[PDB]
Amino acid sequence: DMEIAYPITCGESKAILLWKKFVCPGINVKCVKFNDQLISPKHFVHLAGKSTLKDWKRAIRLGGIMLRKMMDSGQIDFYQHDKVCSNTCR
Ligand SMILES: [Zn+2]
Repeated sequence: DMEIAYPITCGESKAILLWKKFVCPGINVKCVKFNDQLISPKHFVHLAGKSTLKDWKRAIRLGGIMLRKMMDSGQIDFYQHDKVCSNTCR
């Protein structure tokens, strides 16, 4: 079908989050398309220059809002988070 996704940013860098690939705990999961390469949020954040924050969920933004908040709202949280979790996402 279609690849559900969301446009995201980090610093002045733009990328695309493939939502169904966004699986807990997300940090090292290849779910971000950046320059036609599928990479992890940790790598995207590093390349965007925000690794010094030590909080990828706050470094990445969706519509200007910290990804952390969109995740906490339940509207854009990890795919199938209620059943698939590492217990280290918090
Ligand atoms: Zn989790």
